[PDB]
Amino acid sequence: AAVILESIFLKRSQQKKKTSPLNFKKCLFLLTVHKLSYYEYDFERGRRGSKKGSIDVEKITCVETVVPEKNPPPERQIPRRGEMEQISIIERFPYPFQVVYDEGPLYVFSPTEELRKRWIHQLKNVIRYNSDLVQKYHPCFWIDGQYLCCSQTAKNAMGCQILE
Ligand SMILES: [Mg+2]
Ligand SMILES: [Zn+2]
Repeated sequence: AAVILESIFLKRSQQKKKTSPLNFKKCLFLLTVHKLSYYEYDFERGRRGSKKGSIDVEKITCVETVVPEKNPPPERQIPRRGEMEQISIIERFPYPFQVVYDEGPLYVFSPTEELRKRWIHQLKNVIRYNSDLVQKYHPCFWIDGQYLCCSQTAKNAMGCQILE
């Protein structure tokens, strides 16, 4: 329908094995009242490329922040306390959040706190009247076959922490 949000974020890809490396991908994210989708970004023409994936807003169960990595690469280092910068806002994505649905959590990294806050508020908005909304979540990432919060090995494992 109408695009509520358009952003370039770092997305962690669907992990292939517990001993296969983590691929991060810079993607164009669109949010409508109906769909949340990622596209390839045509940087040269300044537009969205092929549609990489779409999640029906109704199948979303949860949206929150994630506890950030302990030793992130410079690409995801959270800067010290205290305007925009054209380069750093498409090169540094330090601020993670998770979109939980039927097939586990999708991890997205925002270049700013403000852009992450904006995305979480708007998604919480469009999912409010969902049937399957959950009251528990994993505050930490699912890394190398387990949640780092509760060592649970199922991806769609019940959240180890209750939402406040
Ligand atoms: Mg445009
Ligand atoms: Zn957990």
